[PDB]
Amino acid sequence: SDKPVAHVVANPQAEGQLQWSNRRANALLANGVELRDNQLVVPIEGLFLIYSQVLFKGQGCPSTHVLLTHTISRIAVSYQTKVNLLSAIKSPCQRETPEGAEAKPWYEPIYLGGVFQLEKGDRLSAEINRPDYLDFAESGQVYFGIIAL
Amino acid sequence: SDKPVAHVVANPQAEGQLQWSNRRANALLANGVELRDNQLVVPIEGLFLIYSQVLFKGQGCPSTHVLLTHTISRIAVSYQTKVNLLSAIKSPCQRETPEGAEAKPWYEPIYLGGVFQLEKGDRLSAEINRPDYLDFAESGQVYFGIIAL
Amino acid sequence: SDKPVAHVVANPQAEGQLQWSNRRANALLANGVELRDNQLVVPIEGLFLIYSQVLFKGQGCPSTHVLLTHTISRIAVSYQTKVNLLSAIKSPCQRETPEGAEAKPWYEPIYLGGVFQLEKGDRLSAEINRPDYLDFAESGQVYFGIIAL
Repeated sequence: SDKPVAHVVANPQAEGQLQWSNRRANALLANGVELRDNQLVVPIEGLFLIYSQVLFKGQGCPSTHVLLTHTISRIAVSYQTKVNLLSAIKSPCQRETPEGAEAKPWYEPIYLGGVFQLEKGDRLSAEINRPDYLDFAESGQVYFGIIAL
Repeated sequence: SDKPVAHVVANPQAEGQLQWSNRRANALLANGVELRDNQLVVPIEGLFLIYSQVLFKGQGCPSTHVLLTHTISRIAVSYQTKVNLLSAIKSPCQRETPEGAEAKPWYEPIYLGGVFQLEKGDRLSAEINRPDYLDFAESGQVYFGIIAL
Repeated sequence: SDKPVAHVVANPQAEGQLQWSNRRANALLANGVELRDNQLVVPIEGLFLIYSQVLFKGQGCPSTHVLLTHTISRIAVSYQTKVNLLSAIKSPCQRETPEGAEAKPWYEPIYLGGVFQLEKGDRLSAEINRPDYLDFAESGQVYFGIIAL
């Protein structure tokens, strides 16, 4: 069809980073949607359904409570200011307390999605503050995409 | 674009309450959808994608156990009765009773979304049970939207 | 509309099992999509927005830590290999208390969604690993749907 669409996943070969990639199974990047500088570029003006999921993994809560963030930013015009379209935070560890067991693995998914008005050339970014907790070793766990509506 | 659409956000001014607003950047309310009674009113029959996200924050868990709820209801005809379309529940504080420290800000987001057949005149509500844990201070943290498909 | 669409819900009568159903208010199974073997069957090739949400609830965790998974898989041709399109993992328990604390109940919602180019006869499955932990007590808590775009 002619509808600009994109659904990229995190390249499981990009150890320690969130590399969006469409060279994988069940991924899309068609009709003007481009992947430029790890961001998606909007080919036309209009409404788009934007979304994303990232899966976090760690184990045990080794001091320093981690705040997990996930945002889809918009950089209008042709590299203007970065503004968050969708944003969600999570804390995987509350405790960490002395004496006892340890290393109980934890998993924390985050999903963001919304309908927005985008101008030609705008750039979308799906970002995270903790690429070191990123769990992309298996499929469907981390993804980002948009569809013109 | 001729399709009934909306994407409202939590008014950051709202004195400790959740007040949907379409008067903030990257917000929508077009082609017939009206903001009426903090609810969204459908201008015509048809399929509709309705989504919503709320973020919750807090420091420490003053003993007790909080339950966080979020739910988009449907109130059809000419004022019928609320019926759950989408609903979620979360549990922030799993433990807290002995003393040996304090402070540890937690974050809990909840996302709801689905495709629904509605009639002209139906209104949609997205309510939480605890506006006192609501984190509508910045970004695209709290939003309610819909779109004709 | 004339767009293939479905939005099925967890049948409350199927206690302790995940049985999808369009046999309830605000559910949909129209324009070619079908419920076969508890799976939604794709009636035509196209870009589909796929989503699903499950709510897990449990009474404490007397020892051992549970893992909660929720995936949407695609089976092409007709009973061909399985590939996860959407997948999220979660762990409702990180502790375990030998006396003192008493089996506090937990809630864990998981939402999954994306757009995929599917083909006619393709079957999609929305799975979970712990049906004994599924919460379809109230409406809107467990659903599965698709829509052609």
